[PDB]
Formats: sequence, structure tokens, C-alpha cells
Amino acid sequence: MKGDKKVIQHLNKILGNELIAINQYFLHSRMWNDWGLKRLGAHEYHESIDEMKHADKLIERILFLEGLPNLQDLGKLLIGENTQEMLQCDLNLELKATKDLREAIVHCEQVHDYVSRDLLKDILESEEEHIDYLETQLGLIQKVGLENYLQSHMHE
Amino acid sequence: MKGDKKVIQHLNKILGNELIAINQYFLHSRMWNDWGLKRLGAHEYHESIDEMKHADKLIERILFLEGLPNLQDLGKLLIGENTQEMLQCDLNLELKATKDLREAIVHCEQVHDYVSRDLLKDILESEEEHIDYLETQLGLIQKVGLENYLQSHMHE
Amino acid sequence: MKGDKKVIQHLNKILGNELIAINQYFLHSRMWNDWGLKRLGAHEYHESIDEMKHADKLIERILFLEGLPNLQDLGKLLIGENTQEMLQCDLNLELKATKDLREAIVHCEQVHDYVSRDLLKDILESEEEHIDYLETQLGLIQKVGLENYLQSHMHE
Amino acid sequence: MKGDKKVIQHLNKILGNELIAINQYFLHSRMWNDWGLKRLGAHEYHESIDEMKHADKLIERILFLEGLPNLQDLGKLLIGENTQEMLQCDLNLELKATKDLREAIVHCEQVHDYVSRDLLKDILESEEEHIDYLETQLGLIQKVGLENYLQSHMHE
Amino acid sequence: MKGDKKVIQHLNKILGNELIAINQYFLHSRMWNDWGLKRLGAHEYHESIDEMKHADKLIERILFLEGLPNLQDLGKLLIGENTQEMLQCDLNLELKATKDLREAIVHCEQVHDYVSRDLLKDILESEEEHIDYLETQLGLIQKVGLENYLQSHMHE
Amino acid sequence: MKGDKKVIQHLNKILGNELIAINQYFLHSRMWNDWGLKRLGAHEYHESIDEMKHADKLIERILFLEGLPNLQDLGKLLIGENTQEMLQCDLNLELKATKDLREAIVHCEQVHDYVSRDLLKDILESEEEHIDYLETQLGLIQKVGLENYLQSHMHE
Amino acid sequence: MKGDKKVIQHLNKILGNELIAINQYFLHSRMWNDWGLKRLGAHEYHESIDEMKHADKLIERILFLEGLPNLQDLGKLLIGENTQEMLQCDLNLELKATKDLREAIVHCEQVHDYVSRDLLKDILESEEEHIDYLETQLGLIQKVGLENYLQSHMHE
Ligand code: HEM
Ligand code: HEM
Ligand code: HEM
Ligand SMILES: O=C1NC(=O)c2c(NCc3ccccc3O)cccc21
Ligand SMILES: O=C1NC(=O)c2c(NCc3ccccc3O)cccc21
Ligand SMILES: O=C1NC(=O)c2c(NCc3ccccc3O)cccc21
Ligand SMILES: O=C1NC(=O)c2c(NCc3ccccc3O)cccc21
Ligand SMILES: O=C1NC(=O)c2c(NCc3ccccc3O)cccc21
Ligand SMILES: [Fe+2]
Repeated sequence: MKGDKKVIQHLNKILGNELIAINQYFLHSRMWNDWGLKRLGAHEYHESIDEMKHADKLIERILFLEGLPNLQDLGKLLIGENTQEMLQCDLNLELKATKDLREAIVHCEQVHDYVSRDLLKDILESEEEHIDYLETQLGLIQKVGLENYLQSHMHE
Repeated sequence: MKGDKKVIQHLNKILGNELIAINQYFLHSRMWNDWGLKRLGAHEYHESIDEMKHADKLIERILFLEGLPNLQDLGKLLIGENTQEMLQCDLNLELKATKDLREAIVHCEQVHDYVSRDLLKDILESEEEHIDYLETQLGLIQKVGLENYLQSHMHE
Repeated sequence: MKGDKKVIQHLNKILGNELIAINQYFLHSRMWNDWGLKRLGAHEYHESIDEMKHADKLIERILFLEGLPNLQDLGKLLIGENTQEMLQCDLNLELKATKDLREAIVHCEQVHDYVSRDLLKDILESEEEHIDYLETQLGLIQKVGLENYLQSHMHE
Repeated sequence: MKGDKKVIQHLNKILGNELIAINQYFLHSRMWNDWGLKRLGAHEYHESIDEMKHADKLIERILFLEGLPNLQDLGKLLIGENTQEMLQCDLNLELKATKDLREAIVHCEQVHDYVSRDLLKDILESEEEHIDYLETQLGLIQKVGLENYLQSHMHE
Repeated sequence: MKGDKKVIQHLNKILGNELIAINQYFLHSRMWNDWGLKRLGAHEYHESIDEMKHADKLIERILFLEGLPNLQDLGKLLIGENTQEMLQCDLNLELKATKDLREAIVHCEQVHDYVSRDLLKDILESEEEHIDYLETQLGLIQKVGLENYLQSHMHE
Repeated sequence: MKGDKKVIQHLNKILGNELIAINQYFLHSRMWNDWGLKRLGAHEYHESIDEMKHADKLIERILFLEGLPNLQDLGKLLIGENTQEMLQCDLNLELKATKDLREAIVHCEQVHDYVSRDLLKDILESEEEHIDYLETQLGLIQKVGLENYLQSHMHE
Repeated sequence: MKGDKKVIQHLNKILGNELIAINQYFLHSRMWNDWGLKRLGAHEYHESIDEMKHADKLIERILFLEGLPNLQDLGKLLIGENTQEMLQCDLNLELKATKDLREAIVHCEQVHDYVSRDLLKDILESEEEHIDYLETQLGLIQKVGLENYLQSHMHE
């Protein structure tokens, strides 16, 4: 079904953000596992899987709309050097992602691609849940202290 | 069965205390969940449910006695800004509630409404258990420190 | 995540309507149980519970958006004195509620808070189901007559 | 297998009657559900389903006989405005349907299409069962009164 | 609940499209079964049932909105004479349907009937999945050849 | 445990090849699904998953050896435009991957990193199995013909 | 089967390293248990058991190759006096063990004793996993502090 060219560009932009997040979250997960912070590693792994599933759905929608999904261009990963930075890098990436999602929904609405809009709204709900998680982790580091926060994430 | 006018007024005052407690505990629960302190959130949620069940029983007794349950007037909620204040706000509310329960029981006894007295005694037992929980949490904060106390309440 | 100030005001207004509905439906439920109309009592109880669930989700969203949920201000309860009037009071409240939901959705769309819109849309679907139920009950009273209508609601 | 031309015309006529009945019974069903008369709504829904199944077999038989099933022409639906009228409308349609079935059976018998006759006899048995049901409901309205009759069809 | 007159007209227009599709897909299904292409027949049958379910929900929504569902007017069925043409007829009908769904959604949005919009969006998702299925079948015919395509749809 | 610098460089090169393959195979999988060639789509999905698992193990080994896994640099994806070309693109990528694997094993052996060698040997076994599959598919296209080969991969 | 004299000497040297580790890890395990650090005790016990299993396989291989396993000469145990020292003593022993394993693998390769090489590679994989565990624990002590690290290892 021939899609709107600019819808497809927006979907490829969202997909590109998901592709960054897959790799960024997967590396952060394995860094935390390597450091013995296995509960953080496990949760970050599941965040990475979630982005993989979003990327899948975007690829499928783009192809149905007779566009070419862009898996070639990989933007800049934000890799932290400690737990606090890794969580902040994730949150900064999510805030860009949700900004881009909102602009994509605007355009979908304007050209009446309501199914693409519904897909993006669902992805936006997942990303806002991830923002909730990240903001809460940063708040907990303040409320329980870094040593306790890391201690609470050693064992699964 | 027509009840004593002043019993019904006492029952409505106790009900009013329960209605404040429902909302105060429900908001505190959701604040704690938002902050990532999910074990505190779950326990405060169950305290809110407790008060909902007491309010139900009070409403049922008032109606049986052919009075009008007052769900319209809501007294002042005591909302804290941090964990220790939220617990102390709960405790201050509970101490007012048990004072009001005692005066209501005196009057039920004087006019021989022994069934209303028994209901209020059951509610008073529950409220004294809540006071025990609150005093104990405040004592634990002193013994283990706030950061450890909150750490122990991150995960359900 | 910092929310739009007027979105949060709209959410608190929707929350206020739900808080009214919780108490109005809970009291109507217990009135119907006291009168021996237990099927009405049980159905109205479940309506109250549904409103409690909506209020929970609104509270949770407001906190995520870094607003202050308002559980203190309680608007006017519409309490009926007989079955037809109670249903009509519920219906009047619901029509006020869906008017407010539509205006809140308009504003969420305008500021691109698509997740808040989706939450409100889900709530609007529930409230329109309640309107469907209420309009149908009032119509049944006209079709089968009040005495038969009440008879049919004595037993669950 | 090449069928008799007039058998196919008769089969298309019976099918045309079933297609009217499908839509008339389905709309009456949903009207009754909208009005809270859910036992009538459910029963009328099953009548519509039964006509769908008859239409299926008629379509299958026409095609085996190398005819063209006519799903394009839709005759006049008889939609009532209240329960008595709706039941009488169904009954008027069923009486036309059974007249047409009898004439189709005569013709199948004359050209020795005994399998088509057997199919139509089975459909006629179902339509006479529907007639019994309809006549009985109209009779019950007279015996128990309209208000009781409707009351008895509120709950499934 | 009194709905917008033009929303109801749009809903009846969508319903009219579903009613055409029910009959067109059902006949196509039974043609394919008669020709021994049972996997096509079964899939097309399930497409017809899906349109029946959409029509039900549209009828129910119209009645809730106090309009009159139109099951009387049946538009033009597009019946093919061979497998390729039947698939193209279905696809042509689906493209008209999704064009009409988009216009109805625009109008629901403008009058703030967000629940009708959500229903139509769900139907639109279903119809776009049908378009994907249809476009894919036509493409497979080109890739594997017509004889192989039919061969693969002989047995379920 | 501090690893050999050039081993880590080799591991990152193997990792880089796996990251290309993940995306290349995932996109090919979703293209085949879009085209209705669901058995190829499923098999190619499992190949993509297999490469994801290899990438995970390389990332973990690199971090253990105190290197920085490179998920940022993504080399050139080889995306075909039809089935035969997609298989060949997978095959060309795999032939480069196994050459690089052999060179990495040589160097691991030279510096006595026998665990890294064993990991690379296991990955090489998986890549050679993938080569067996790909060569066999390309040969089957020749033996049964393209139209039959595609037909045989339509349904899972 | 007569083995290479120097392979057997290498195998007896690896065996000697394993025998030290059995006793060192078993004593550390029981010290931690006596101190109430039962999770460290349990983990260290399983490390000791693992070395016992390695020693068993080495003894079996030496006898198959017609050498004499040396269980008489026991090298120097590295027993720490506190948790940090005990972990570092384990790590120092493992680093010596993996150096000796690498030299033995070199010699097995030169004389084509590929089965002995495979046995040693498997032991080396297990010892590098122990190195990973030990390095991670020492890092966790720095990240969460010694008191939290010990607290997390009180209960199994
Ligand atoms: C007049 C005030 C209220 C009364 C009388 C009341 C009564 C009740 C009762 C009797 C239950 C069932 C508990 C059980 O036996 O399991 C319940 C459940 C619940 N209430 Fe309330 N309640 C009130 C207010 C509220 C408010 C203000 C909120 C939230 C803001 C709330 C949230 C809930 C929730 C989330 C549940 C659990 C529902 C479920 O999933 O089953 N309630 N309430
Ligand atoms: C040419 C007209 C039609 C034919 C031949 C037809 C045929 C059928 C058949 C064979 C079934 C399944 C019966 C079974 O379960 O054994 C069915 C189910 C159904 N039909 Fe129809 N039908 C037609 C029109 C309609 C229309 C116009 C509507 C609604 C407005 C409708 C609504 C339904 C529904 C809701 C179901 C149940 C699907 C489910 O299982 O959930 N049908 N139909
Ligand atoms: C550095 C890149 C990636 C790595 C390391 C990686 C790793 C993984 C791993 C370890 C799994 C679990 C496999 C198992 O079941 O054991 C997985 C699953 C999966 N991956 Fe990835 N992956 C990557 C990229 C991607 C991309 C780019 C996509 C799609 C665009 C994707 C889609 C999926 C899906 C759909 C699943 C299964 C999810 C489910 O359980 O439903 N992955 N990945
Ligand atoms: O990242 C990428 N996403 C893609 O589609 C893609 C490529 N596609 C080649 C191609 C072109 C025109 C039509 C069909 C096609 O398969 C080629 C390279 C990279 C990518
Ligand atoms: O309601 C209907 N039933 C049908 O068959 C039909 C149509 N069929 C076209 C056609 C003609 C001649 C031969 C094979 C054919 O498919 C066309 C329109 C409507 C209908
Ligand atoms: O397809 C149809 N949908 C309908 O409602 C309908 C008819 N309705 C009769 C009627 C009119 C005015 C007011 C209430 C009513 O029941 C009559 C014929 C056909 C249809
Ligand atoms: O693809 C990547 N793999 C990585 O490690 C990485 C980055 N690492 C930052 C960094 C440097 C020095 C020390 C610790 C560190 O976390 C930064 C960007 C991209 C990548
Ligand atoms: O630690 C030890 N390992 C051994 O084999 C061993 C002894 N072996 C006695 C013996 C000698 C000559 C030939 C065959 C034999 O069994 C004796 C003492 C200690 C050990
Ligand atoms: Fe602690």
C-alpha cells in the first residue's frame, strides 16, 4: 500500500532512534553484568529487547507502506562510564526519542495515516514508561545513596 | 431500625476520619511508588484498602440505623513531602481517629447501642495496629538510618 | 517528566469528577443493598470500583508528569432518594464527566501529550459504557414499569 | 453438475428471503440489546445466525448446480418500532418464506432434484420452528401482559 | 446518548461498505471451495466473518448514538470470474473502504467523538491487514506463477 | 583480566561482522514476510537471532578482557532485491565472516588466548552451518526452478 | 596408552595447582561460614568442588597415559586474614594456574596430544570464569563499600 513519503521518512527516523537504543542498552547491560550488577544488567537487557521489538514493528510498517527501512545509518551511541552516567545517557536518548515520536505523530495525523499514528502512540507509551523507570532510578540513587543503590542491584 | 441521633453523628464523624485516611494513604502510596519505593507503596495501598473497608461498614451501619452517611464533607488531608513526614502525617491522623473512636464508644455504651460499639471496637483494633506499624517504621528509620530504610523498601 | 501545566490541571479536573463518582456510586450501591435491591447494589458497587481504578491511573499519570494530585477538593455529590432519581443523578454526573474528558483530550492533542490523551480516551470509553447502562436502565423502567423493574433487581 | 434453470431461480429466491431475514433479525437483535432486553436480543441473534447457515448451504448448492448465487439483490426489510411490531414483522417474513419454500420444493420434486428438495425441507423445518417461537411470544404477551413479557426478557 | 448526525451518516456509510464486503467475500469463498481451492476458500471465509464482526460493532455504536443503522441499502458487489480477478475485486473494495474510513475518522475527531474514532481506527487496522494480504497474494501469483499459486491453495 | 590488544581488535572485527549480519538478516526476514514467503522469513529470523547471540558472547568476552566493544561502527549491509540475490548477499557476508574468523583464531593461538580461540571456533561452526544452508538453497533454486523454490517457501 | 613424559609432568603440575586450590578455597569457605558470611561461604565451597572435579579428570588422564598422579606434594596455600585478602589470595593463585595451563597446552599441541589439550582448555575456561568472579567481587567492594559488600553476603 503506497505510503506517504514523509510518513516513511519519519518512521525511518524513529527506527534509527530505536537502533541506537538497542545497541546502547545492550552494551550498558553487559557492562553492568561484567561489574557484578546483575539486576541492572537484567533490567537493561529487557529494555534492549523492548527496543528490538519496536524496531521490528517499524520495519514491518515501512515495508508494508512500500518504503525501504534504513538499518544502515547508525547515529551516535551515548555510552556512560559509570552507573549514574549510563542511566543519564539512556534518559537523554529517550527524551530525544519522544520528541521525535511526537513530531512523527503530528505528521501522521495531518496526512490521515491513522494506523501509523497508532503504532507510534504505542511506542511512545513504552518510551514514556522507560523514562519513568530512568527518572525513578536517578531519584533512588539520591534517596538511598549510591552505595546502597548499587548494592540493591548486585543480585538477581 | 431507628438509631440514636448522636450515635449516628458519631458514626458520621468516624466515617469522615476514614474518608480522609482513604485519600491520604492512597496518595502517599502512589507517591512512594512514583519514587521507586514500591514496598512502601504496596503497604500504604493496603492501609488505604483497610480504611475503605471500615468506611463501607460504617456506611452500612448508618443506613441500617436510618441515618444519612456523609460522604460529602472531606476534612483536611495531611500530605507529607518526604517519607518520614508522610509516616508522621499518617500517625497524627490515626491518633485523632482513635481519640474520636473512644468518645463514640462511650456514647454507644451509654445509650446501649452495643452492636455499634462492637463495630467501633473492631475498627479501633485495626487503627491501633496501624499506629503500631507507623510508630515502628519511624523507629526503624532511627535504628537503621533513612537510606537503609528506603533501600529495604525499594523492591516488593 | 515535566508535563504541560494545563494538561495537569485538566487531569486534576477529571480526577475530581472520578472522586465525586466514587462516593456517589458507593453510597447509591449501599442504599440499594439496604433496600433489598441487591442486583442494583452489586452493579453500582462495580461502577464505583471502576471509578476508583480510573482515579488511580489519573493520580499515577499526574505524579509522573510532576504535578500534585488533588484529592482534597470534593465537588457536589448528586445523591438520589429513589431508584429512578439515583440513576438519573448518575447519568447527569456522567454527562458532565464526558464533557470534561472531551475538553481535556482536545488540549492534550494540542500540546502533543498523546499518552495522556490515550489514557483519557480509555476512561471516556468506560464512561460511555456507563452512560449506555444508565440510559438503558431508565428506558427499561419505562418499558417494564417501575414495580417490575425493581422486582427484577431484588435478587442477583 | 448442470442444474435445472428454474431450480436455481427458486434457490436464489429462497436465498433472497434468507438474506432479508439475516439483516432483519440481526438489527432487531441489536435493538433489543440496546433497550436492555438481552434475552430477546440473544434469541434473535441466534435466529439470524441460523439464517446465515441456511444462506451458506443455499449458496453452496447453487454453485454445485453451476448457477450464480444472487447476493446483490436485497428485498424489503420489515423493521418494527417496538417489541410487538418487531415480532410480527419477523412472523410476516417467515410466512412469506415458507410459502416460497413450498413452491420451490414442488418444483424440485417435478424435475427430480431430490437433494435440493431435501435441503429445502430441512430449511423449512427450521423456519416452522421459528414460526412456532414467534407465534408463541405474541401469545405470551397476551397472557402475561406486555410489561411482564418484557421483564422476562431483560436478563439472559 | 445523542450522537452527531454526520458521525452517524459516516458510520452508516462504513457499515454499508462492510455489508458489501461480507457478501462479496462470502461468495468468493464459496466459489473457491466449489473449485477445490479450499485454502483460499477458508481464508476468504474468515475475511467475511471479520467484516461481519465489524458490522456488528458499527450497528451497536449507531444505536447507542440513537441513529438508525441502515442494513437495507446494499451497494455493488465486485465479483470476479477467476482467482486473479476476485483478489483484485477484493482489493479495489478495500481501497474504497479505507478511503472512507479515513474521512469518517477526520469527522469524528472534529466533533470530539473520540470513542467512534477509536472504533473506526480498529476497523481501519483490520482493513489495512486485509490489503496487505491481498497485495501479497497478487504478488505471489507473479513470483510463483498462477498454476503454482493455485496448486498451493488446493489443500488446507 | 587484561587481554592482548590485537585479540581484542580481532574480536571487535568479528563483532562488527555479526552486527552487520543481524541487521542484514533481520531486514531480509521481514522482506520475505512482506512478500508472503513466510518460511524463508521465519528461517532468516532465526539466523538473525543466532547472530545476535554470537554478538552477545563477543561483547561479554571483550569486556572480560578489559576492552571496549565497538557497537558504534556499522559496516556495509548487503541487501538483495529478490530472493536469489538476498541468499547470495547472506552468503557473501558469511564468506567474509569466516575468513576473518580464521585470521582471528590464528592470532589467538599465537598469543595463547585459548579461550578466545574456543569461542571463535564455536562461532565459526555456526557460520559454516549457515553457509551450508545458503549454498543448498541456491542449488535448490537451480534444481527445482525458481517458481517451485518460492512456492515451497510460501507457507510456514 | 603410553603418554609423552613431559605432557604427564605438565599434567602433574596442573594437578598440583588444583590440589592447592581445593584446600585454599575449602578453608576460605569455612572461614566465611564461621564469620556468618554464608553466601560467600557457599560460593567458595562450590569453587572448591569445581577444583576437585578438575583434579579428578587430571588424575584419570594421567593414569590413562600410564603416569603416576602426584597427590603427595602440596604447594603453598595462600590463606587471607580478611575477605578482601582472601579474594586476592584466590586471584593470585588463579593467575598462576592459568599461566601454567597455557604452557601445558603449548606442549600438548607440539607433541600432538590433542585430547590432553582439550581437557586443559576446558579447565582453563573454568579458571578464567573464576578469575572473572574474583575480579568482579574485588571491584564490587570498591563500588558498594566493604560493609555493604559483606552485608550482601550474610544470607544465602
Ligand atoms: C468513599 C470512598 C471509598 C470507599 C467506600 C471505597 C471502598 C472500596 C472497597 C470496599 C473496595 C474493595 C476492597 C476489597 O475488599 O478487596 C475498594 C477497592 C479499591 N479502591 Fe476504593 N473505596 C473508596 C475510595 C477510593 C479512592 C478515593 C481510590 C483511589 C483514588 C480507591 C481505589 C481503590 C482501588 C484501586 C481498589 C482495588 C480495586 C480492585 O482492583 O479490585 N478507592 N474500595
Ligand atoms: C450473506 C450474508 C451472510 C452470510 C452468508 C453469513 C454467514 C455466516 C456464517 C456461516 C457464520 C458462522 C456460523 C457458525 O458459527 O456456524 C456467521 C457468523 C456471524 N455472522 Fe454472518 N453471514 C452473513 C451476514 C452477516 C451480517 C450482515 C452480519 C452483521 C451485521 C453478520 C454477523 C455475524 C456474526 C457477528 C457472526 C459470529 C462470528 C463469530 O463467531 O464471532 N453476518 N455468518
Ligand atoms: C547489537 C545488536 C543486537 C544484539 C546484541 C541483540 C541481542 C539479542 C538477544 C541476545 C536476543 C535473545 C535471543 C534468545 O532468545 O536467546 C534477542 C532477541 C531479539 N532481537 Fe535482538 N539483538 C540486536 C539487535 C536487534 C535488532 C536490530 C533487531 C530488529 C530490528 C532485533 C530483534 C530481535 C527480536 C525481535 C528478538 C526476540 C524478541 C522476543 O523475544 O520477542 N535485535 N536479541
Ligand atoms: O539499510 C538499508 N535498508 C534497505 O532497504 C537497504 C538496501 N536496499 C536495496 C534495495 C534498493 C531498492 C529496492 C529494493 C532494495 O532491496 C541496500 C543497502 C542498505 C539498505
Ligand atoms: O450476486 C452475485 N452473484 C454472482 O455470481 C455475481 C456476479 N458474477 C459475475 C459472473 C458472471 C458470469 C460468470 C461468472 C461470474 O462470476 C456479478 C455481480 C454480482 C453477483
Ligand atoms: O435498515 C434499516 N434500519 C432501520 O432502522 C430501518 C427501518 N426503521 C423503522 C423506523 C423508522 C423510524 C423510527 C424508528 C424505526 O424503527 C425501516 C426499514 C429499514 C431499516
Ligand atoms: O561502541 C562503543 N563501545 C564503547 O565502549 C563506546 C564508548 N565508550 C566510552 C568509554 C570510554 C573509555 C572508558 C569507558 C567508557 O565507557 C563510547 C561511545 C561508543 C562506544
Ligand atoms: O602421590 C603419589 N602418586 C603415586 O603414584 C604415589 C606412590 N606410588 C607407588 C608406586 C610406585 C611405583 C610404581 C607404581 C606405584 O603405584 C607412592 C607414594 C605417593 C604417591
Ligand atoms: Fe545497606
